[PDB]
Amino acid sequence: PVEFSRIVRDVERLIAVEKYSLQGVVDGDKLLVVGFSEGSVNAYLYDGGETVKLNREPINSVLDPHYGVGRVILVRDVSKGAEQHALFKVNTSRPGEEQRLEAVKPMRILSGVDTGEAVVFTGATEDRVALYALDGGGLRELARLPGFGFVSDIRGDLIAGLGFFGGGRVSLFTSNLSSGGLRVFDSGEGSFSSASISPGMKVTAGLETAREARLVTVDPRDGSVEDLELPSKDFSSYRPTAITWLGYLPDGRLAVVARREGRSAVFIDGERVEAPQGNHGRVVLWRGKLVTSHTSLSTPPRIVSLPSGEPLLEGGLPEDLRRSIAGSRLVWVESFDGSRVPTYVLESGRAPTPGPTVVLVHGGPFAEDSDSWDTFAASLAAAGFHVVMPNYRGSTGYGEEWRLKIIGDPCGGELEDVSAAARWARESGLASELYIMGYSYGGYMTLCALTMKPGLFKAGVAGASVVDWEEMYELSAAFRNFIEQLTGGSREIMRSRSPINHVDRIKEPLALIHPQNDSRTPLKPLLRLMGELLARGKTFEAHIIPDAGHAINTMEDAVKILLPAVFFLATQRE
Amino acid sequence: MPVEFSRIVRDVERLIAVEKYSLQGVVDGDKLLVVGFSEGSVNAYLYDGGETVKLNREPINSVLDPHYGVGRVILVRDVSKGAEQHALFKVNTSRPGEEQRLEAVKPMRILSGVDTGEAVVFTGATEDRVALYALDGGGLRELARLPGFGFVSDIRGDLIAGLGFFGGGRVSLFTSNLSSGGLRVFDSGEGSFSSASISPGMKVTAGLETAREARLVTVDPRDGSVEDLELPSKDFSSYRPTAITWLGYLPDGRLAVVARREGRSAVFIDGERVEAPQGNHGRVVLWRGKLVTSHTSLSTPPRIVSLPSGEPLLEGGLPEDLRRSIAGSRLVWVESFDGSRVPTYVLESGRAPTPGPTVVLVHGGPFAEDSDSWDTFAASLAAAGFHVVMPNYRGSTGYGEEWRLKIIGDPCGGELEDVSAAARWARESGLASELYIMGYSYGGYMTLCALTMKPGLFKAGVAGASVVDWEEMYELSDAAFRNFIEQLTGGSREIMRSRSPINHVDRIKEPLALIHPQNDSRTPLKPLLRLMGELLARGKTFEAHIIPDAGHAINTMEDAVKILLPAVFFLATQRER
Ligand SMILES: [Cl-]
Ligand SMILES: [Cl-]
Ligand SMILES: [Cl-]
Ligand SMILES: [Cl-]
Repeated sequence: PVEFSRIVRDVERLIAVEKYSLQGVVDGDKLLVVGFSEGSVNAYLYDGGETVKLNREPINSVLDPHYGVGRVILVRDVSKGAEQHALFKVNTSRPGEEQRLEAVKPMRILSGVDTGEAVVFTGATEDRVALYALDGGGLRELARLPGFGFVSDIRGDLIAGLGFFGGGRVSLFTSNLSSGGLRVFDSGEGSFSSASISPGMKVTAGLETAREARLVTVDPRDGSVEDLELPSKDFSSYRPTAITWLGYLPDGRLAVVARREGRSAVFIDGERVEAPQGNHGRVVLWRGKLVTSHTSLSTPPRIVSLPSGEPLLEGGLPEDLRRSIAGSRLVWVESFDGSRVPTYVLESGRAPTPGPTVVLVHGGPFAEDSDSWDTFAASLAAAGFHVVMPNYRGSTGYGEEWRLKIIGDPCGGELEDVSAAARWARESGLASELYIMGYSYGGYMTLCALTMKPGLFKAGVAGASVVDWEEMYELSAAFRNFIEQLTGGSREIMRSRSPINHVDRIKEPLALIHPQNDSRTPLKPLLRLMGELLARGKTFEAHIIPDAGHAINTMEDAVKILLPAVFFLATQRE
Repeated sequence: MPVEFSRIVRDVERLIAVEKYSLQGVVDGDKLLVVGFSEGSVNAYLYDGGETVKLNREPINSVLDPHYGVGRVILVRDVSKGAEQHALFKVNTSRPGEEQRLEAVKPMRILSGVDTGEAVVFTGATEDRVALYALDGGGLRELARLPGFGFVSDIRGDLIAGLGFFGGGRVSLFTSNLSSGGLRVFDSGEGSFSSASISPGMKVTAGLETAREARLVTVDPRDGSVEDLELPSKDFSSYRPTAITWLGYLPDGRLAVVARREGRSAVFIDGERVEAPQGNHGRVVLWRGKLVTSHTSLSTPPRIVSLPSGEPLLEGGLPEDLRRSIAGSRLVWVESFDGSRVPTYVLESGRAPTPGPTVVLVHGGPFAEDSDSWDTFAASLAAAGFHVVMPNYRGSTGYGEEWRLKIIGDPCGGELEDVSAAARWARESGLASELYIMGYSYGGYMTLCALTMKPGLFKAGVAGASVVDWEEMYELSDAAFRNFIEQLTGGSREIMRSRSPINHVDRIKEPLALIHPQNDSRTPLKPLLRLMGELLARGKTFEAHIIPDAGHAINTMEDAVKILLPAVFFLATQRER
């Protein structure tokens, strides 16, 4: 019989576990870390096995400090739930004492850096998006931005950042601290992902293309772009597809974190440094040693030392639960047309082999299953399910060709990909029985699978799903454009690939989890689906929830959204 | 401030899992036949000498009443995933766990039955009729068609007696013959029959509930003559019961009666009162010369006890912590809109201050009652930090025929005023700091009835397995349930319409939580989907949980958790508001 209170207890601990991000080095030589829990967030100084809390009430984030600055700028929402933020300064020698920066009116704070002398940030109001500089003599608007924009780095008087200024791409920009203004460097056929200013006052940037990422140097004096050449060739030989973060360390070396196939690697002046398998955040130099953040499908975000990978700060889980979440691995699953589908697998320590296995389908579809911490997948492992996470075609992270294969073919090839992953789990000896679970586009897939491939999965869970493309099309500007694109402008594809037109074929129990009042995934089509299921005597469960937030932060959110799915699946295990 | 979810699940889990027992009879070689909720589902057991043996394999719904000593048991099991199309399965008491399906009986809604050992006699409902059946060597025979829901009470020789809801919410007595069939119906101008058993003299002894009192009568089935029955001890008559729960003749010819007043029952043999544990008792049987009954109370889950010692033969256990979350129970008489006094049980949470969060928990039926009897819902609420108020609105049993029959033709009328008065009482008495409403089946109907007709009374509502639309429900129901809907609404389509909460959604101003088993055929789902469309159309907030492969009669651990947990969670969240 299902141990319900165990599942809720575990889901509780996985939601509560503290999660850490590295922000920089301050106060001479202390780590600045932001720690997150149950969606609640604080700022800490770390040094030598101990933390000190800097803020009082929960915050939203902090600005990027320059190495060594004696203060930290907290960003905090001014109402509870509102886009308007205010800025609060804390001296690192007087933690817990906050001085509100009254010169900055509430607004949506998008990013920022604190040089120690000037606070430079981007913000959005009713009027505009702007770059601002706050110094001792008050607030100045350096520039108005033609879109959402983010400060990456300041060195001397030169400011660099990334802007979403049109054409579907991230462009690079620069400004001056003293004179302001804006210069935009267009990314051409790629997008800039990160930027840092060299001692030579060049902007080094990560340029992501259709295929392989490029490290480039951009001379801000003339807009010239050249591939950057590093003293060690490890980085180039790695052939990354994306660049997560880069920055110059105080001693002038360039730190870069790049990734491919859902895992990242750390490089210093092109030379690779050993790091724990997974994904890494920013790298800082601290008392002569290198420090980064780490996360994986089995490891909540934490701070590690390199190259040992020893944790400095990590949240606590009980011995019991840590052992439920075993290692993650990547496997390349072969699909119907021979194309290989990169699929992350998370093994449960609480399930034998072969054992119950969930194929957990990501939303988007323009998104990626990477080797990074996921409350959903971890909850499944804790409840005694292996989790299989396939990057079906349409996914990001593997080049433009793979992403664009979904166009005109929803519920076609990408379903074969998902189906091949399931097959792979059964025949590899991992799975004794197979389930499917997914949210948004993932829920659409779930319904797509149970209709077009009955007898493949034992049960399905569909969250925030879409049911009928044609009805959705006529009810939706932005989403109508998207639906047109995805279906190749074909009403025949809208109709044939809508699961509500094939309910008749479902042979397996289905669990629907849906928001009561969200215009993005509306409820009306789901009631029709439920009427159809009922009329045809199909087994189904439904949980309809008002006022769900689109991300699992708190225990409340988890209970509404995640818990019923895990319960349902545990009962299907009969 | 934040809802302690893991504590609630744990407590709810234990309160559902605790074993519960019901006494069904005596079989085989002087063995108790017991139905237990145990190991997570409803099962049938033989008890003898401090051990049980499980008779069935997969969970069952119930079993037929065995005659003393028969060598077999008839299991009743839903073969339609909750929709209550039942099939019958025979098990030889010497070969427990081996089931032979009785293929001559097509699936239908089994309402009751008795197994003489030679013939299985039962009542059932299909789409087109309610009937009395006999299954014997000659196959399946339809002894009679019944003009409504009907229940077999007893068989002695060829004579069959039972109770039938054959109109006006009155319960009549009927008889039939095993060999020849047919139907004879005996009405009372004074009241309703509640129970029946055939004497050795081939008279039917019956409990007759009148306006505000009950008593025992003898009915000669050869001429319909009714006489007050004279017992050798006067304890029973001095008790002045208001209702008669059960009666039966034991093998040695003594007459066993269980009668109640004010939500507690007493046991009588040939009129003489027998010491029994305070609460409510079920059937009495004679076993190894001693008397055995079932017992339950607001603090004691259903268990089997020996009388008069009251020593348990079978019971489940609760941890002390759970036991203490129920601080105390009491009966209070709440005054309603018309001066009628509404007997209302109150369960005070040990985990809530006074005044504190209080749920008005409305019982189903409506022909049923909140008594000093175990209630998983109520105990769960007390555990989660809610006082529970349980009003016996008009329509309830346990307080005379007049009180029961006031509901006829007036659903969502007076009985709502009764429920509303109880809520009022809890606030003004100092018990309640805030008020919630929660109910299942007719109780869920009342929840919807309250939130539509009395907005602003409750802070939030939970409606489980609810009635939504009497008309649509009428079209969807089987013979028996269609007849019953007719009776409750006084045959008025105007009442069906005006008293259906779906026609008043516009008036709802409070958060509503809907909980429904998908395959329920007493309270179907289809009208609920429409309600959800109505709520959505009218801009109301609500949450809904639809449970798969379950109908009205929840018989597993898993179904129970999925139906009860969301209710308690919802209410605890409404509290942190
Ligand atoms: Cl790891
Ligand atoms: Cl589990
Ligand atoms: Cl038979
Ligand atoms: Cl009364």
